[PDB]
Amino acid sequence: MSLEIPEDKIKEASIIDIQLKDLKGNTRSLTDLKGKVVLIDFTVYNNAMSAAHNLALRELYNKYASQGFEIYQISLDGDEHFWKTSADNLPWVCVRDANGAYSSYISLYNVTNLPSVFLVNRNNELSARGENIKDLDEAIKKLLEGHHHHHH
Repeated sequence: MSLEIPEDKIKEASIIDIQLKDLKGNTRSLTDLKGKVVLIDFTVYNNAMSAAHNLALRELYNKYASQGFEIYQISLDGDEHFWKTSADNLPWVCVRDANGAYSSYISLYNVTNLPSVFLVNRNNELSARGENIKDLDEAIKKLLEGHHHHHH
């Protein structure tokens, strides 16, 4: 949607609205996917490591997607060939970065390593980094658990 800096608690500008377009050309933003809890995936549609990583995502999807979960997957590879062919048959959101590994977003997070994952709950709140989340299963669960008069 747009990059604005909100504040009140915790930290200001705590959520990055990632605007990149998907396989069909639809420019996706995290403010768009706010209807669900957003899984921020940073990987390369190219690498064998993406295959096994995608399975972990596939699991998490079969788990919580039915309750309001979505995977926003960003391709940092730069190859529309493997991206387009693979993503065409993919369930969740598949978009591409402008520079991939040299992403401005990657620079903004100070993620550095890659590939990586990051968490976002329903309100498009940045939950935590993948390096911090050794429990994405429970993480996405507790994000959804805000429904029981709480934030989890």
